[PDB]
Amino acid sequence: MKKLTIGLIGNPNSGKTTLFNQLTGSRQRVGNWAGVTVERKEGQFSTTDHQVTLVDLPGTYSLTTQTSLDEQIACHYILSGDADLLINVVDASNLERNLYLTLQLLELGIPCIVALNMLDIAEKQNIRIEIDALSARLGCPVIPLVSTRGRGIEALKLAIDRYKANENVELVHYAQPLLNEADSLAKVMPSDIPLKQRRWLGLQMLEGDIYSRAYAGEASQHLDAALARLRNEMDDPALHIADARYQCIAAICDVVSN
Ligand SMILES: Nc1nc2c(ncn2[C@@H]2O[C@H](COP(=O)(O)OP(=O)(O)O)[C@@H](O)[C@H]2O)c(=O)[nH]1
Repeated sequence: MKKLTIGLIGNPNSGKTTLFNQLTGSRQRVGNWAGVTVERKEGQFSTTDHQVTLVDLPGTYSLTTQTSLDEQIACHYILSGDADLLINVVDASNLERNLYLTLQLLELGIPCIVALNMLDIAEKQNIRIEIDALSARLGCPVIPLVSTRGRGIEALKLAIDRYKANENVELVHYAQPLLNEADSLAKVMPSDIPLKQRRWLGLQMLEGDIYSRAYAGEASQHLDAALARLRNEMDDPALHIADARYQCIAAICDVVSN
């Protein structure tokens, strides 16, 4: 039977293993990622409507590439198109740090559900999150979990059964020239890669990500000239990409967290 395929992704020590184990139980297998010794781990569970294959991905701060294997493994999987959606396990006690990865996933346009974990930890650090406010800004569902107790697991399963395209909201606000160059690069990348993904790959190349150049086909030959123009228009275009992301996250966090 064709199963619904979900990628489980989050920072290290966010409750991803614990969430995975509560969801799949004994119904899991362990192997290795193709051509490396890093453990690949997946399992099974059901919701009301769906039979799910849950693929645990290695913990990572980001999808940007002495960049660990975990990170390239996670990014390569997200970019494959194998998953129908992702569950982004976010540690509510370190929200701003954890949202770097979330934004990366949201800019790629993959259907996403945020599992907001470590809520008790947030609580007793005197922080609470405005959950719908965060959902409104992310353009995707935000489901609160205390996953060691199994709290919100039913609500997470309910959200899987309602999965749909993220709201294509504006997130990071890049200077227009960076967007114009990302688009020029996008235009000449392989036609079968979705547009949002080609535009993401383009911004990553401009930022200095080397792995991304391998997806970009002949965009790779145009990159030096794109960077020549931007250096004439601004100080450190790559730093501007980065600050744009961090401004975005910080502004979200100001409103959502207290
Ligand atoms: N307080 C609390 N602890 C949690 C929660 N989820 C996981 N943990 C614990 O935090 C530690 C790290 O969790 P783990 O699932 O191993 O994280 P992973 O690296 O992302 O796979 C473990 O001891 C878990 O039992 C949660 O929602 N609340």
